[PDB]
Order: sequence, then C-alpha cells, then structure tokens
Amino acid sequence: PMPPSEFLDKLMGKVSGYDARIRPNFKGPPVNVTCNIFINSFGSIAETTMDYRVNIFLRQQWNDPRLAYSEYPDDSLDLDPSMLDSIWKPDLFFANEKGANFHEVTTDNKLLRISKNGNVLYSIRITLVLACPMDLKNFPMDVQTCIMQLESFGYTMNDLIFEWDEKGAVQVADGLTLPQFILKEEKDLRYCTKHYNTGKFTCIEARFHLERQMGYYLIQMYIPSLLIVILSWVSFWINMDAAPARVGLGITTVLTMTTQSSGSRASLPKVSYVKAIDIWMAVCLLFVFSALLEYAAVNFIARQHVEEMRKLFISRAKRIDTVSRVAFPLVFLIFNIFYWITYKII
Amino acid sequence: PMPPSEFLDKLMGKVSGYDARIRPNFKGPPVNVTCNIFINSFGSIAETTMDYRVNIFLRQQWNDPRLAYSEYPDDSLDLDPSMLDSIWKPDLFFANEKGANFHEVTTDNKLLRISKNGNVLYSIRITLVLACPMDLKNFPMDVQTCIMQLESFGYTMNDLIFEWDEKGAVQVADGLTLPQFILKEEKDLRYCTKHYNTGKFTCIEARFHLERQMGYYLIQMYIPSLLIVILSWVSFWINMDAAPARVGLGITTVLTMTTQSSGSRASLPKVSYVKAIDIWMAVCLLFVFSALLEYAAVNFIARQHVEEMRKLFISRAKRIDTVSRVAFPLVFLIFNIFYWITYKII
Amino acid sequence: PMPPSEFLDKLMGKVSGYDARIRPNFKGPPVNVTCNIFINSFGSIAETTMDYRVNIFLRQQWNDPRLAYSEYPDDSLDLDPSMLDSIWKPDLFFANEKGANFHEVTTDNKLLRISKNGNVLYSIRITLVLACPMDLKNFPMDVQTCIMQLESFGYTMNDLIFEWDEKGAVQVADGLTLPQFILKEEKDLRYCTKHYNTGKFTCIEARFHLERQMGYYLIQMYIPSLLIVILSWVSFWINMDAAPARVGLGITTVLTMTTQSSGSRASLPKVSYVKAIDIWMAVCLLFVFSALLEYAAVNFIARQHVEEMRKLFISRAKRIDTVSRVAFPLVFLIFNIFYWITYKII
Amino acid sequence: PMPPSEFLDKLMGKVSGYDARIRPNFKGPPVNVTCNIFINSFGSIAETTMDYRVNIFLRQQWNDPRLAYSEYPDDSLDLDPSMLDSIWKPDLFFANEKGANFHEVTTDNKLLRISKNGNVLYSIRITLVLACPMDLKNFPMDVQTCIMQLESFGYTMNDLIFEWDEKGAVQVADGLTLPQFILKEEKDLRYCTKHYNTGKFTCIEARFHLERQMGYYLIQMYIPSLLIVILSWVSFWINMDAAPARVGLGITTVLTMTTQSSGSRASLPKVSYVKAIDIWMAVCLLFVFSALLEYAAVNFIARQHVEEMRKLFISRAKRIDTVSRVAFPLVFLIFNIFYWITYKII
Amino acid sequence: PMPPSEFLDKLMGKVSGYDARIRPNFKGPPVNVTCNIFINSFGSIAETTMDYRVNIFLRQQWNDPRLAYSEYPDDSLDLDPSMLDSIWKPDLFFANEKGANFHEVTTDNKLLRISKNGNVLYSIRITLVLACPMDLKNFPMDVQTCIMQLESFGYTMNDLIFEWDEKGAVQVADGLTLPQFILKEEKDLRYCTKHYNTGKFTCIEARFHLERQMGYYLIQMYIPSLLIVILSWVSFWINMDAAPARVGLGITTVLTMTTQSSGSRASLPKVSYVKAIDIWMAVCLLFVFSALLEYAAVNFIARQHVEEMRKLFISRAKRIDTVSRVAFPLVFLIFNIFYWITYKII
Ligand SMILES: *[C@@H]1O[C@H](CO)[C@@H](O[C@@H]2O[C@H](CO)[C@@H](O[C@@H]3O[C@H](CO)[C@@H](O)[C@H](O)[C@@H]3O)[C@H](O)[C@H]2NC(C)=O)[C@H](O)[C@H]1NC(C)=O
Ligand SMILES: *[C@@H]1O[C@H](CO)[C@@H](O[C@@H]2O[C@H](CO)[C@@H](O[C@@H]3O[C@H](CO)[C@@H](O)[C@H](O)[C@@H]3O)[C@H](O)[C@H]2NC(C)=O)[C@H](O)[C@H]1NC(C)=O
Ligand SMILES: *[C@@H]1O[C@H](CO)[C@@H](O[C@@H]2O[C@H](CO)[C@@H](O[C@@H]3O[C@H](CO)[C@@H](O)[C@H](O)[C@@H]3O)[C@H](O)[C@H]2NC(C)=O)[C@H](O)[C@H]1NC(C)=O
Ligand SMILES: *[C@@H]1O[C@H](CO)[C@@H](O[C@@H]2O[C@H](CO)[C@@H](O[C@@H]3O[C@H](CO)[C@@H](O)[C@H](O)[C@@H]3O)[C@H](O)[C@H]2NC(C)=O)[C@H](O)[C@H]1NC(C)=O
Ligand SMILES: *[C@@H]1O[C@H](CO)[C@@H](O[C@@H]2O[C@H](CO)[C@@H](O[C@@H]3O[C@H](CO)[C@@H](O)[C@H](O)[C@@H]3O)[C@H](O)[C@H]2NC(C)=O)[C@H](O)[C@H]1NC(C)=O
Repeated sequence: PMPPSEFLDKLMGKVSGYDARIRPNFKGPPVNVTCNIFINSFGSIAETTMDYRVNIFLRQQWNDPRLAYSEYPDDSLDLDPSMLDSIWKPDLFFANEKGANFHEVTTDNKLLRISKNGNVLYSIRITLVLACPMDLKNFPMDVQTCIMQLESFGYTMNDLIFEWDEKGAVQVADGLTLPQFILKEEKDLRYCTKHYNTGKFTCIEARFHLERQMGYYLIQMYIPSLLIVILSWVSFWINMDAAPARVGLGITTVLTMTTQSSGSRASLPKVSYVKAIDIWMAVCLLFVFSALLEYAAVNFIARQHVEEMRKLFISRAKRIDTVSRVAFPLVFLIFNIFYWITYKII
Repeated sequence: PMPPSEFLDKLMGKVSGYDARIRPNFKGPPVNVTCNIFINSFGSIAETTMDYRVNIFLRQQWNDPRLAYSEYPDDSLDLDPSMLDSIWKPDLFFANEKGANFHEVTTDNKLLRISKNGNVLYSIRITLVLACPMDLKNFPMDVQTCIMQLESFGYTMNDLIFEWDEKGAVQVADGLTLPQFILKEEKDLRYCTKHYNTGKFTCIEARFHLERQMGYYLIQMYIPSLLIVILSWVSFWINMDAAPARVGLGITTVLTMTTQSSGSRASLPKVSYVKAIDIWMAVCLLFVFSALLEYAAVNFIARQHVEEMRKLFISRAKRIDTVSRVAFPLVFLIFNIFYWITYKII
Repeated sequence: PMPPSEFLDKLMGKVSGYDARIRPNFKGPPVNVTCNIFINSFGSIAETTMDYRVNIFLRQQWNDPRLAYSEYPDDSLDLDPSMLDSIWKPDLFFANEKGANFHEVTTDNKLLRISKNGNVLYSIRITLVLACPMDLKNFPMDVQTCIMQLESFGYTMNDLIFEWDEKGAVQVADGLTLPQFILKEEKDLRYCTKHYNTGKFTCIEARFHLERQMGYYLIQMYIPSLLIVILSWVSFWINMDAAPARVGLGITTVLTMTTQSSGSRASLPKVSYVKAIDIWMAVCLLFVFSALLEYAAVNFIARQHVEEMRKLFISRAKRIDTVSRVAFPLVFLIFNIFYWITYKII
Repeated sequence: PMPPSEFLDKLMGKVSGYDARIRPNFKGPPVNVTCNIFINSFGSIAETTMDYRVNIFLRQQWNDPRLAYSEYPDDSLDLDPSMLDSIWKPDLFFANEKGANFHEVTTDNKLLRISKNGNVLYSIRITLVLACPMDLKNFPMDVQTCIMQLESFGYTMNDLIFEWDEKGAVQVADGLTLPQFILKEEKDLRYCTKHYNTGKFTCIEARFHLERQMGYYLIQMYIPSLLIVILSWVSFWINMDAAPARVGLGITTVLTMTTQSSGSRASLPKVSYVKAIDIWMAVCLLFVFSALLEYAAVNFIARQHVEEMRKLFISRAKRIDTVSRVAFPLVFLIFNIFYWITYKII
Repeated sequence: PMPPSEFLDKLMGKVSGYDARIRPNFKGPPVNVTCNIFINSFGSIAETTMDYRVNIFLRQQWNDPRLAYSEYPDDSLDLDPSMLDSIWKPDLFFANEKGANFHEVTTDNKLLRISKNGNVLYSIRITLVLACPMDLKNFPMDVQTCIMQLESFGYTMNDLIFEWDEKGAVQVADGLTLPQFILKEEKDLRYCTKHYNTGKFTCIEARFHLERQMGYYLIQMYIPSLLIVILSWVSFWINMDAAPARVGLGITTVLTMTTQSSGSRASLPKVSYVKAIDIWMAVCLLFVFSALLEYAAVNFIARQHVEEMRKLFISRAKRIDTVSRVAFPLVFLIFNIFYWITYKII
C-alpha cells in the first residue's frame, strides 16, 4: 500500500480541498479543543519580579472530519513537524506569558498523530515565565496561588471552546521538588472567559497552591532575632546597679537588631503593607530597645542623693531589677504565643 | 458558496490588482488609522535604567476600499497570520521602544478581520520596555508620569494620521496591581507630532500617572531613622554630668546613621540634585551628631576648676542638660511638621 | 565517475523513493540508535537555580538500509549540513533541557557520514543548561549526582530505541578541570524509560558524580569561625575577676559570629533542612555566647557581700575561672572530633 | 498611469539591467555616501564594562544613476522594506559595535525614498552598545570623550567614501537628559581612515563630550568623608588629658573611614592608576588616623613621672592639645584649597 | 564586457559544474587554509565564569582551482554576502566557543574576493566569549595564558589543514588597552591537533599572555591591610601597663581584619588552593591577633601579687612592652621582604 507520509499528503495537499486556514466544522458548531498539561520542571519563583518559570508538555486534542481516513489499515498516522504547517491548529496562547519559547534541539519538540475518526493529538514542549501576583501579608507562612490561563486569540466563543479533560487535566512529574515551596496535590480547574470589545474569547485556567517551607526562615530570620533578645537580657545581671558596660550591651544589640531588620528584606518586593516578618523584627526591636531604656531608668533613679534617703533609692534600684528581669520573660513569652497562634489560624 | 480563505485570495492575490505595498486612498486624503491599547501586564519599573515593561494589545483600525466585498453573505472575514503579509498595514512604531518583541507561542499572536465596507481590525500582542525620564526631586512622595508614543516611520502626515478612538482609548486589565505604584484612572491623551528634516510624522501619546506607595519607605527609611534620633536622646540621662558611655552612645548613633544614609540610596540612579529622602537623612544626621557635640560642650565646661567657683560650673553643667533635653524634642518636632506639610502641598 | 554530492542527490531526492519523513525499517523492527557524548566544557554549576551548563558533542549512530549504496568506490560519503534536512534523523531531546542552543559559527557545527552498508554517523555540537536537584544535607562535604537524559519525543518504544555504545559511552576532554568540583571517572549508565498517556518512550541517562573541593570552605567558613572561638577564650584571662572589657569581648565576638552566620549562606538556595555548615555556625555561636554568659555568672557571684564571707565568694570566683578556662577547650575539642568523623563516614 | 510600486519593479527587476550586487558609477569615481545620525536615546553609560547604549536614526544619502526616472510625474518614490533587498545599499558597520540590533516591531523600521535625479535617502533605526575607553585619572570631575565610528566593510577607499553632511551631521532629541552626565553641544567630526592588509577603508567619526554631574558625589562621597574628619576633631575636647573614650573615638572614625574607602569604589573598574576620589579618601584617612596617633603622643607623655617635674609634663600635655586642636583645621583647610584648584584647572 | 556579478554567476551556477558542497582539489592533496585574526576589542575577562570576550576579524585564504578565471580583465572580483552560500567555505569553529555570534548590522559583516589564480580571501566579523582556565596560585601577580583554537569540524586531516600565515598571524588594534590586564607582544602560535574516534582533525591556536596590573590591589588590598597592622601597634603605647582601651583596640582591629579578609575575595572563584592574597590577609591577621594576645600576657602577669615581689612583675611588665614593641616591626618587616621576593622570582 502507500507509505503514511505519501498518503497523508494526498489527504491534505491541494487535491482534497483541505485548506489549513479554515477550522473544522465550519459554519457549524464550535471546535471543542480539550487540553491537559504535564509539568516537567517548575520553580525559580522570583518575588522581585513576581514571576515563575514552568516547563510543560501542552497536549491539545480536537476533532477534524476532513482528516478522517477510512481505507488506510493503521489506526494512527504520525506527522513530523516539517509538515506541521499543513493542518489547522488552535491559536492557543497564555494570557500571562511574559516571554515564552519553544524547544528546538535536534528536532522541533512537537508531536502530531491523527486517528481514524479524525481525532488529532498535538503535544508541544513550551518554556513559560508566567506572572502571578504575590500576596505577602503573612510572609513566611503564606500559601501562594499562582495560576496559568490558556486563551484563544483569534477565534471567539462561538468558534472554539477550550476544556480540561476529565482524565487528570494536570499531571506533575514524578520527582518534582521545589527548593522553597511544595506543590499541593489539589489543583483547581475553573473558567476565566474574557470579554473584550472585539468579542468574548474562551479561557481555562489551573490554580497551583504553593505552600512555603518555613524551615529556612526559622533558622536565619527567627533564631538570630531570638538570641539578640536573650543577649539584651544579659544586661540585667552585669554589675547590678551601674556600669559603663550595660550601655555597651544596650547600644550594640539595637545595632545588629536594626541591621538584621533591614537585612530581613534584602530580596523582597517593596510592598506597602506590613508583613509577618515585620511584626517580628519590630517587636523584638522593642524588647532590645527597652533594655537600654530600662538602664536609663536605673542610672537616673540610682544617681539621686539624709541618712534615711540613702537606701530608699537603692530599694528603688533593686525592685526595678528584680521585676524587669522576670517581667520581660513574661511579656515576650505572651507575645510569642499570640504571634504563632495567629499565623496558624490564618 | 466559496470558503472565506479561498474568497479572500481572489480578493487580493494577483488578479484583483491589489498591491500590498500601496496605501489605501492613494493620491488622495490620508489614511485615518485609529488606535487603542489594552495593558495586560504593567510593571518592573526600574530606576537605575529608568524604564518600565508593559504588555499590550495594540488594536489598529483603518479603512481600505479595495477590500470592500459586497456579494459574500457574511459580515466579517478573518485572516490568519500566515497570510498577513498580503494586506497593507500601517508602519507604526514606538518612539521609545528600547527593545520590544512579539509573542509567537503556539501561533503568531496576531488578529485580523475585514468588514463589508472595508473596515480592518488589526490586534497584535507586543511586549515593550519603554523609556520614561524619572523626576526624583521629592522621591518617596513623587507622582511619575511615564508616557508611550506611537509614531509612523515611513509615511508623513499627508499620507497617514494616527488618532485615539473616543470609546475608551486606553483600557487596563481587571486585576492589574503594581507592587510599588498605583495607576491613576485619568490618562492624558495628546499629540506629539514630530518634525524632522525628512518630513513631519504623525504621533499620538498616552500619559500614565504613577503614584508611589509611601508605606514601604515609611517602614524601612523613616522609622529606623526615627529611633536612632530617639536613641541619641538616651545619652542626656546616662550619669548626667560625665561618663565614658555617653561618648559610646554619641559615636555609635552617628555610625549607623551614616551607614543608613548610604543604605538609603543603594538601588537609585546617581542624580545630581538633592531629593526628599536626602533632606531627612541629613537632618536626622544633624540631631544625632549634635548630641555627641553637646556632650563635648558638657565635658569641657564641667572639667573646669575657689569655694565659690565650684558650683558655678555645675550650675552651667545642669542648665545645659535640662534645656538640651527638652529643646531637642522641640526642634525635631518643628522640623517634622515643616517637612511633611511641604511634601503634602507639592 | 560521479562526484559524491551529485551521487548522494540521486540516492535520496525524488527518484529513489527515499522519503525523509519515514523511519528506516518501516513496519518492522525498531530503529536501534546508539549514542555517546563528548563533554568539551563543563561547569558554572549554580545552586541558586540548581542547574549546570555542559557543552557536548552528541554522536548518534543508526542503520538506514535505503542509504546502502554498493557501486560507488569509496567507503564513507560525507554530507554537509546544507543538505542535512534530506535524511531521516532521530528526534532526540533532553528531558531536562531548561534552554539549549546549537552552534552556528562559520558553518553549522554538524557532521554526517554514510558508510557502505548504511551506517550513519551524525555528530552535532549542543550547549545545554541542564537541571539537577541539589541535595545539600551535608553541604561542604557532599557528593552531587547531576544527570542528563536523552529521550525520544515523537517515536514510541516500538519504533525507536536508544542505547549507549559499549566502547566508552561518555568521553571527557583531556584537561577538563572544574573550579569547585571534581568529576569522578566512574559514570553510571542506566535506563529511564518514561510512561505517559501518549505512550512509552525510550530514554537513556548518564549520572555524573561531582565531589566538591572542601579546601575553599576550610579557608573562609571554618578557620574564621575557629579564631572567633579562640578570641572568646581571651576573655577568661583579662583582669581575672571583673572588668568593663570582658563584656566588650563578650558582645563583639557574638556580633561577627552572627554576621558570619548570615554571611555563610549568601549565595545558597533557601532550603528548609539544616546543613553541615549550619551545625558548625550554630555550635561555634554557642561557644562564643557562653563566654559572655560565663562572665555574667562571675560578675553576679563575685558582686555579693562578715569576715568569713569575704573569701568564700572569691573562692567561687576563681574555681569558675580555672575550670571554665580548661573545660571549654575540652567540650570544643570533643565536638570537633564528633563533627568531622560523622561527615567522613557519610 | 502606473502605481509607484509597479513602476519601481520595472525600474529594477530583471528587465532594466539593474543588478543590486553592483555599486553605482561602476568602474568610475567612488560612491560619495553622506551620513548623519539622530540620537533618540542615550545613556546607561556603564564603567565596569566601559560601554554606552545609544539609539540612533542612521540616515544615508547617495546617488544611483540607474534609479533616475524621468517620465513619472512625482518627485519622490518611496519603497517599503519588503522590497529593500532589491537596491544597492552601502555596507556600513560600526567599528566598535559590541553587539547591535535592528528594530522590527509592527514593521521593519526602515525608510527608503528615491528622488528623480537618483538621490536615495535610506533611514534605519539601530540600537548600539558602543565601546569607549574611560579615562578616570580625575574621576568625579572628568570629561569623557566617547566616540562612534562608521566604516565600510567590503568596499575600499577607491570604491566608497563616507562623509558627514554639512547641515547638522549629528542631531540630538529635544528633551534628551542623562541622569549622570551632560552632553555638550560641540561635537567633533573627523576622519578615522583605517589601513589593513586587505586595503584602506573609509571611516568617519563623531566625538561626544560627556561632562559628569559632580552633585551626586558631593553628597555621598565628600560630605560623609567631611563629617568623619570633624568627628575625629571631637576627641581633642573630651576629658582634655586622658580617657578610655578618646581611644573609642580614635578607633571608630578609622573604621568607617576605611569601610567608606572601600565603599567609594564599589562599582568602578579596577584601574591601576590613582584617581581623584582616592586622594581624598586617603588624605582624609590620614587626618582621622593622626588623631588617634595624637592621643598616643598625649597618653605617653602625660603618663611620665620631683616637685618640679609634676607640672612640666602637663605643660607639655596642654601645649600638645592647644596646638593640635588649631593646626589640624589649618592643614585640612590648606589641603582643601589645593585639592579643588587642581581639579578646576585640569 | 560583462559586469562582475553576472560573470561570477556563470563561473559558479549550474553550467560550469561548480558544486558548493565539494572541497577544492577533490581526491587529491588537502586544502591548505591559512588564517590570521585581527583583535578589534578584548576584555571583560571574568573570573567567576573564567571566560573572556574577544571581537575578531577572521581572515581565511585558500585556493580553489575551479574559481580561476583567465579572460576577465580585472585582478580581484568581490562577492557580496547575498551570494556567499554559493562557494565552498571551510567549516572552521572554535573549540572553546561558549557562545558566539556574527555581526549583521546594515549588511552581513562578511567579505569575499577572488583572485585570478583562484586565491580566495574571506574575512568575517565574529564576537566570541572564549573559555580559558584561570590559574590563581599567585593571584595579584599572575601571568594568565588564555588561548583560542581554530578547528575543522567536518573534514579530517587528510582533507583540510589549517596554518598560520608567516606575515603577522595575529594583529592587535592600535589603541587596544585593557582596564585590568596588559597584552604582551609575544604571542605563541602552536598546533593542537585533536584525535577523536571519528578521526583526526586539524587545529591551530594562539596563546595570549595577560599580565595583570598590580596597582589596583596595591591600593585596596595591601595598604588597608597595612594600616590596620600599624593601628594594632598603637595599643603598645596606650597607658603602658593596663587599660580597658587596649582591649578595645585589640578587639576591633581583628574585626575589620576579618571582614576585609572575606572582603578580599568578594568576586573570585571558589578555588581550593591557597593564593597570594590569602597568605597576606592571614599573616597580617596574625600580627593584629597577636597584639591582643600580647595584652593578655601583660594583664595576666602584671595582675599578680612581699616588699620585693612588687617591682619584680613590673620589671616583667615593661620588658614585655619594650621588646614586643620593637620585635613586631622586625618580624613584620622580615615577612614583608620574604613575601615580595618570592612573587618577584615566580
Ligand atoms: C462542542 O461542545 C458544545 C457544548 O457541549 C456542543 O454544543 C451543544 O450541541 C448539542 C447538540 O448539537 C446541543 O443540544 C441541542 O439542544 C437543543 C436546544 O438548544 C435541542 O434541540 C436538543 O436537545 C439538542 O440536543 C447543545 O445545546 C449545544 N450546547 C451549546 C452550549 O451550544 C457542540 O455540539 C460541540 N461540538 C462538537 C463538534 O462536538
Ligand atoms: C481623514 O481625516 C481627515 C481629518 O478629518 C480628513 O480631512 C478632511 O476632509 C474633509 C472632507 O474631505 C475636508 O473638508 C473640506 O474642507 C474644504 C476646505 O478646506 C471645504 O471645501 C469643505 O468644507 C470640505 O468639507 C477637511 O478640510 C479635511 N481636513 C484636513 C485637515 O485635511 C480626511 O478626509 C480623512 N480621510 C479619510 C479617508 O477618511
Ligand atoms: C533492534 O534491537 C532489538 C533488541 O535487540 C532487536 O529485537 C530483537 O530481534 C531479534 C531478532 O529479530 C529477536 O529474536 C527473536 O526472538 C524470537 C522470540 O521472540 C525467536 O523466534 C528467535 O529467537 C528470534 O531470534 C528478539 O526477540 C528481539 N528483541 C526484542 C526485545 O524485540 C531488533 O531486531 C533490532 N533491530 C534492528 C533493525 O537491528
Ligand atoms: C566623489 O567625491 C570625490 C571627492 O570630491 C570626487 O573626486 C573628484 O572628482 C573631481 C572631478 O571628477 C576631480 O577633479 C579633477 O581633477 C583633475 C586632477 O586630478 C583635473 O583634471 C580636473 O581639475 C578635474 O576637475 C578630483 O580630482 C577628484 N578628487 C579625488 C580625491 O578623487 C568624485 O568625483 C565624486 N564622485 C561622485 C560620483 O560624485
Ligand atoms: C598542502 O600542504 C601540504 C603540506 O605542505 C602539501 O603536501 C605535500 O605535497 C608535496 C608535493 O605534492 C609532497 O612532496 C612530495 O614528497 C614525496 C615523498 O613523500 C616525493 O615524491 C617528492 O619529493 C614530492 O615533492 C609532500 O610530501 C607533501 N607533504 C605532506 C605532509 O603531505 C600539499 O601538497 C598542499 N596542497 C596544496 C593544494 O597546496
């Protein structure tokens, strides 16, 4: 019989009336293109740019009655991408591309196969740099929702409808791990149908819920902001009434508390609102600034001066050091309980 | 009847006399191309480079009498971008491109449709990195005006005229939020007609007013420059005449005031003029440098030495500490009122 | 006789029935493509992105019975890359490309030669930026395993099978040195056959074992974290009961221990788990934080006050300075033995 | 009559003997191409790379007698860039390109028009990243001279000559402002004719004089290097013979003078010679290092010890503090006059 | 007579038997291609990536007897790069490309001219980013040897041989200066013939010797590491037996010695071996760490306590300050002689 590439030329080229510029079922019902993606790679989720890079296999299935052969004995004719400009393909695009490219190493990484009844599978490999608005109200404990939406660009709703297939519309690779996030298994699949002044265009989208790994910030952000507060509590014991060294422990633990406060937001977007790591680095700034402010209460009370008025100020310069030495591990411990319960509920 | 893509070939190709190199209404009135854009994405507004990235849908409408079919029953013939080099298109360009590319993922993201009377809609998707000169005289409280202008490159004013359409010439996407700025709703639409030695070329432009979010700099730039000034006011209470610790609080709050002064302009352009954050970080440098300069007045007066001359210098080393402890929260509070009223008016 | 380029046109083009879109041995056994690579350049192994760049010569050998000439006198007909779109080529791709390009300087860097029996050698030059997941549990002493896998994209397992040749399937250049790593000579070669819902696709992969050079981190990370611990041991000798200078050596060696702790992870991914350099910079932070905490035990015990109770606290303020001066070089030396034996075993 | 695009095809294509591979006036006098540029954008003048980005309109005018129509009624026939590979064009290149691209958004941004006598205007839009060697001997007060030169690549001097036109050979845009530099109005226009072993090739070049804005470095580099010198002069007043606090003001104002000295050259090329900002940060390092070296002369003389020898060293420990308190504002003020006069003359 | 472009079409195209896929002197001696380069630009020699960027004119001369016209009156026929795919060209490539591109601004920057006897000159413009392994054993005083090598890709040694011409095989531009290095005039030209399992391929290479400019590191690395050692020698004079200020000068000059030690390798590759700047920043770390360790010997000996035993320890607390004040400018001056003589010999 015929070879497939010679048989598929006479099914399409110039003699069968197949025109690649005209959609299937023309002047009839719209073409129902069904889609599913396979995420090979994921990540490099930046926050200065608020974008993330993904590497997908975009599979598109539709029906084309002009490609429905009947007499050839096989069940699926492939088509290499040299002759891929000879069929109709849906004009899918991503509504938040922000730059994207194909992969064309050793061959155009494109797949096409045509069944007997006309079902056309079309799988391409794309690298996307998708845009998602980061919501950083509770920054080390947030759950980001970064989406990707697949629209049509030229055909309206009465000509081309996108659908997610019911048999697992988003597959993820086997050992896909992210360095900072984890990809949750439940992925929302909903519609995003756009209305312009040109017309109404089809749109489908998949949500990805990206929960952070808190274990990094619990090593660099929280514990070196915890030990500086303990280091400011050393000043309550040194020389117990007055020294030129309690000031040096009161000055210096505000410096590296302030430097770490600016260092906690070194590679973050300049958001207007206050976030979760800001109400930690400003309350633990308050517990290390009140320690030097506590000595200024001591060295002003104890530097006041008959026979009765001698010990009456030392009795006010030891009660200020046996209460402010125990009440600060009560106020800081009741803040540390109210903080983490709030961000466990939210 | 005929399919549209076969009908549209005989409307243009080689038999109807349609030449795609010749503008409509030739040797007559100029072509009135009307334009409107749709900002999908906005942002990454850099200031080291003084540019911003935008992602638009550029729609262009004109009239072409050679494309006015009459006998075909429909109202709008589309045209896929494989045959888009066969019509006339206006040679629009952006006068401040600084690099711009199309989007060509899964299909050339281009749209064309031709009405019965000859009206041609032409929507393409462009990513621009536009240039706008930043005016940073009042830096955290400024209202930037970044423009984009759409010129003709080859046709003069007597051959091709650009207009903004009256029905919403600039649309913005629904949930378009910027991390640092806000986009005001009033967008100016004015002309920018260029005159060269080649001729006079048409130009239209849209201004975008970008107001900053002050809430970021009010957390990192102002409050850690506010607490260092309060930290320098602790030195008026410590030991009340003389210490080796008031110097240590006088030195160190100039260090991290100077380090934060260089740290306030880490990612900014090297502008010649003085800005709003510079007359905050240099006046709050003055209140923390005059505190150590105040102790140098104390430790020089109080280190002077009959029976009457003993208490006469302590009476000059306490009046210098009961006035300079209250006058500095008067001068700093009258500066802080004159500062913010100035930048609320401007 | 004929020149080779004219003889090779009639072997393939339009008269011999050779169709370049159809694989060899069609409707028969699968094509057995055998592969080997030649790593020219290697390196720029980043960890923020977790990727590495390689520069290979990808050689592919297969059999094509339609190219088996018999009457031409030579043994190997070459073919320049201008006519390289005329044979069948396997659609190999790398399953973790993350961007890759050819090299096209002065000529397409591509090779093709055809033997008499039909063996086809096909060598191209590719630059890859391959992805490998970094496992940083024991960070300066880890052995990374970064792989590269070579799948088919269009042909399933019953049409195209990849193999590594038995005669040295991965060659490395003569003087290939890495700045941070060393490439071990044993390279694993195993199968990675993928199963999708499209079909099952062939895959071969080569593991590369990249052992680090520990000598860099033993100069910047370990020795300047070793001398700060010795510098905190200077405070046990200074003035031997009480000073305002032991606090100044107790504060300051916690500052540059914490600053170096944040400086130890300046260009690393934000992993959740704790690594080998973190249980050094948090234990040597403990020995420099316990030194200031030791003086707080001294200056609180020695500041307590009949005739018998005078020397009883100095006898408790010297035993605390002749034991804590020797026990800290016992606890730090027994940690330093348990640390390096653990990472020598693992 | 004829449309212009059909008339211009028979003037060139295959019937008039016009060959686009052959220069005008062949085997005769050389082609006199005259050039002028229009700088749209300028800037991003880097110094680590020593290059600057420009965005020009390159206009080229020459004469081509084969394109001299006589009977067509118009005076100027345009030509869209689709048929622009059909005329002869000069093979101009930039001898210091370092990468350059065209602009191809919505149309190839290219212009061509042909007069009646044969004069051909050819305007294109290029983005260049031109290389200029920076001379940083006097760094914040220098006048850079960054050039751009336009050579021929294939035709020698006896076949093609470039000239600048006399009517404004370099135009600059209306509101072109640079953030760091200013572009002087006088632009030198001179020749740069190259001699290779291939031949001698034409070359023209324009010099651009880029004077800096000193006002930025006078806020960050000079004033925080001025106040540290005044801060070191506070140590002459504190306790007036001896303290543990004059050392703390002698140590610390060397630290942030050395840190600012390394911070003054954070983003500069690693030049070998000494520059103007180096002999400010090394002389003001000397005035803050000699202040601590002055106290080491005080605390060594005043710590020497009959009844006559008591006040003879205090008379040497007050003369050292009433001269070194006035002579240092004399030496620093006579340096500050000799410094700025030197860089005002040069 | 004929124009040259029409004469050169009948010399090659389809009638003269010229096939552009077949090398000259086929089934005979190999083609002797002779090469020389012209370095326009050089530099951006990075060391994190260990690569350098060069911008060359690659000239190639071979002989092609099929292009040997005899009857045309000229001596050299040029050929514009539109018809440059019609001759045979050698498939040269660079064996350490790491990315390279042509220059195609206003015309393909390519040159071709054919002499009467068949000699073909072929000059193109290439930008290369070449790889060279940096050897940093003696880092500020090293002489790098970065090479570039020119291989054949498709033709073996018995078909194509590269040579350097004897008339100046590497030219350098007139005013080519590097910011950090200097390019030595003696350039080695040697062979690098490769042996693969495909065959043996020709290769020629040019060594470039890049001697550094030590004058930058002698301002930032060595002098601020010299004054800190002098600053640690101030502590021998302050208060001469005991103070809380000698410790503060002993602590702080270890801090900024350690910070500058990490700051000396901010933008360097993470090499395993020790380099020349590391045995300066670790010996000058030793002279500033032994100064604080010297006071710990003083304040432990002088704090020991009949009538005879009073002055016997002051006699041991002044001999330790009149020897350790002169021996440290003897050990540091004998190190500073042994250091620079070692790196002057090597
Ligand atoms: C692509 O999918 C759409 C959506 O499922 C299909 O449109 C649907 O087609 C069916 C049968 O043609 C329509 O059912 C009909 O409903 C009318 C009342 O409107 C009634 O006379 C019958 O019950 C009849 O079954 C259905 O309304 C229609 N839905 C929409 C939203 O248009 C379309 O046929 C699919 N096209 C292809 C090529 O598969
Ligand atoms: C594109 O838009 C321009 C601007 O509206 C149109 O030009 C205008 O055309 C009208 C009618 O052709 C001109 O009005 C005429 O004015 C003359 C006096 O100059 C008088 O005899 C009549 O009152 C007549 O209506 C109008 O002057 C002219 N304006 C300009 C600035 O040229 C043009 O016709 C439009 N072209 C197309 C193809 O739509
Ligand atoms: C490509 O490689 C595969 C794998 O080596 C080859 O397939 C193998 O082909 C041989 C002979 O055609 C098969 O042996 C046969 O086994 C059957 C029992 O199944 C028995 O009747 C005989 O012993 C006979 O030798 C072998 O089973 C088969 N293996 C597989 C996994 O398919 C294939 O022939 C190679 N193709 C080319 C073009 O070199
Ligand atoms: C392009 O520009 C060059 C330079 O202006 C033109 O070359 C010049 O052409 C004129 C007239 O052809 C030459 O003048 C002649 O000088 C000879 C003595 O050499 C004498 O017999 C006459 O006085 C005559 O006028 C002039 O020497 C020559 N200059 C050079 C440097 O070649 C050229 O003609 C221009 N070409 C075109 C196509 O415009
Ligand atoms: C390209 O360059 C190579 C190397 O210079 C040339 O090969 C050399 O060709 C000469 C003459 O054809 C050979 O000399 C011959 O030597 C044999 C002994 O082997 C003897 O019968 C004669 O003395 C005769 O002169 C020489 O051996 C040969 N060298 C090599 C290494 O092959 C080649 O001819 C050049 N090709 C062109 C087209 O210029």
